[PDB]
Amino acid sequence: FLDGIDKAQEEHEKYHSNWRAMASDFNLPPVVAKEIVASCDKCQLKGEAMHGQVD
Amino acid sequence: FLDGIDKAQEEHEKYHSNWRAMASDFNLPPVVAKEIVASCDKCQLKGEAMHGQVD
Ligand SMILES: [Zn+2]
Ligand SMILES: [Zn+2]
Repeated sequence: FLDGIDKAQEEHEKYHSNWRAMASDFNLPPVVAKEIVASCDKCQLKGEAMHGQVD
Repeated sequence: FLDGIDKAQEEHEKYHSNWRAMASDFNLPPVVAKEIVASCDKCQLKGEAMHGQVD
């Protein structure tokens, strides 16, 4: 569980975009791969949340 | 993994807000509990994403 995530966790590269590849590389069910996406803010949120303010 | 999520998965009640309680109830590491939060859109996104449009 946590140990698999530590080795799987790395820089936000192309592997982060395709979480399915990581699950196959470690042969783990999408459950562990999805958690990494949830922890990585870049992989979780796509566009910006609020528009901020109008200048 | 997936089987634990099916039993853990339910309606968005108070348990969904406190994911730590669910992990203790099933004695599973925050990894499985976090995945449920990532899958449940209500638990994942807090406020609204884009402001939509200005009327
Ligand atoms: Zn990432
Ligand atoms: Zn929920």
